[PDB]
Amino acid sequence: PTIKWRMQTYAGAALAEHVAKPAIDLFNRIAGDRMQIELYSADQLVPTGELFRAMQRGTIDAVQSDDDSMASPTEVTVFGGYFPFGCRYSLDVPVLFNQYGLKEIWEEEYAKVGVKHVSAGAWDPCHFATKEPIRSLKDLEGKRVFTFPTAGRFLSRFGVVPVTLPWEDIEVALQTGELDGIAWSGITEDYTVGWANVTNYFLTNNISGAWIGHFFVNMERWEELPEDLRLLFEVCCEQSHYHRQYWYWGGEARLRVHGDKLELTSIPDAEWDQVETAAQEFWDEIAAQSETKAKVVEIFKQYNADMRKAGRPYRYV
Amino acid sequence: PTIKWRMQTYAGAALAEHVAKPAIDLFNRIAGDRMQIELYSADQLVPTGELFRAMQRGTIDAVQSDDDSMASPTEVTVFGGYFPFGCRYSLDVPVLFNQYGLKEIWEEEYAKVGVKHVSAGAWDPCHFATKEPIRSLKDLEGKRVFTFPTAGRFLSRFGVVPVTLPWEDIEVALQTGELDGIAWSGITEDYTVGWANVTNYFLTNNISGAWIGHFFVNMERWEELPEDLRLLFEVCCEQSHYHRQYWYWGGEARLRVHGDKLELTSIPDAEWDQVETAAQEFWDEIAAQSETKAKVVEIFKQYNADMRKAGRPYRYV
Ligand SMILES: [Cl-]
Ligand SMILES: [Cl-]
Ligand SMILES: [Cl-]
Ligand SMILES: [Cl-]
Repeated sequence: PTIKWRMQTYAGAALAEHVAKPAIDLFNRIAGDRMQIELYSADQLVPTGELFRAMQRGTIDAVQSDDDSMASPTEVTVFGGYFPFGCRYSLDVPVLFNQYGLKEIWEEEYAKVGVKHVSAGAWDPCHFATKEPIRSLKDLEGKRVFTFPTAGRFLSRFGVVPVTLPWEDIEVALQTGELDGIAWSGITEDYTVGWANVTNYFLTNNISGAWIGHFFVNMERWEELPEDLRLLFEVCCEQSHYHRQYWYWGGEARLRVHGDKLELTSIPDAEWDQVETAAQEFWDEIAAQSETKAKVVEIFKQYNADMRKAGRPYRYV
Repeated sequence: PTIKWRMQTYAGAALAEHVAKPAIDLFNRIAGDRMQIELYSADQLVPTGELFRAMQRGTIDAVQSDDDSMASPTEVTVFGGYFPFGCRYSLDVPVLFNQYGLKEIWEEEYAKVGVKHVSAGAWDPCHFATKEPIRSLKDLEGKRVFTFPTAGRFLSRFGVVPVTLPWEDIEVALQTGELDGIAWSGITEDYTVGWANVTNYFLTNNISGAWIGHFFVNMERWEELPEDLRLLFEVCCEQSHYHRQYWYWGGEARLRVHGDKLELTSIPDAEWDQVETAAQEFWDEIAAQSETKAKVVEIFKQYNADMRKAGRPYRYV
């Protein structure tokens, strides 16, 4: 009766407005006095590095986040966030989860550690936005960029310096100067949250077509929920995912074409091919670490092979 | 329950299981004794020819359908269903509606005739599935196929003969030869509903990347709803749309590569480019017909032009 939840999202305040608040506001309107979810933004109740354990322990009831930034202690953590070159398209994320087995794997992994994986979804592609233009691979060398831990470990091979700072602190460090840029998002977020005002260039070669994140709930709180509220929560979370699917699909194209705050640059395809090749090596290193990681890597490899065989509009030649 | 709705969908029973039933079942579980929606499938309560009017006058409370097969008395009827070459990608539909102004046009057009447009969504691409192989444009000539009214008028220019029959009758009509084929769906539906069992070939060149359909409600029933149920319905409808986004994204690729009931054929691009060029002339014929059709055609043109400008993963050279 009149359940009180607190949810903390990975998103900063200006971003939470678009990626979590609408669905939480809708849930609250529908649920009324039965249940209310208070939404907190990046690092607000607890820092990122404490977020997973805060939810596990029950201090925070729910989380919207990728696995990677919060360093969940699971075998699938390295696949959340921006797994290099994993998904070309945002719709690949719900398909992988619902049709190629990733939902059952995430559920088992998180249940082991006292957490309910409610649902996964796609967000945006991962692009470099920077103060200085990137026109070759060597231009990546030395760059301090805000990114995710696993994508950052991959990017380090090209001389990139992956920096993690709290999200709310980024804008200024771009304006100057502990950061040279960002590899945390695509162009829709860049314009929306103000990062485009303090960077100058946008590299069109992404290192992922779609971020993977999720809604999680403390398992005890999850099993306490009445059926009707559990279903309501699940449906509002899917609505949140659906909204992001079209928000990003529309935003990336429109802002690339009509945005005047970032100048587009590109690295030639022949040159960028080295990055893609390196990512396959990186996948193999991950697969070697455990049987679960090997299983997931094989699913990504198989899926991408099947896209090539399916052809248009999944893949073109 | 206190509020009782009947919804009729365009989809036959075996199709409704996938494109409407899940979300309506969820709605009913969450709403309980407050409101229930009974879902009826193709032509059950009234024939397709009477569907719009039955909703307008309140015989039926709600409809899931495209504009075109229903022949709604609006200026946007010809854009529903399969508007030839309008949308390369399913996510183009919610983007056009939420970000390029189609939602407001549809709301207005339908309000004039006493119907609430709740939400638009994408379904599947439009492909030929036939008893005999199509490997050239000439192979289309004289083919009697089940399609949508507007797409059929377009295809008529290539000698296709559009035939209209009730959905539940299509399977037997294919078995007996009353139909040479279908151009009503993609491969996911073909396999799911049994049509693949009574046809032999699937043509890879589509004439639309995404069917446009909607949920509609009789305006009086809509205004009678308490706000919380209005919201619950809208959210469950968006969940229905989300489900279709990933159901078709996954199904089209998987069945093309792994299905065994239909043999793939292709028309060479140079040949098929004739069909794409013809479609642009078709759009111009539609624009000639009213100010609102001209407005909508221009939106489709601008959207597709900006897709080309944006580049990957929207368009590939
Ligand atoms: Cl949201
Ligand atoms: Cl999921
Ligand atoms: Cl559904
Ligand atoms: Cl809409």
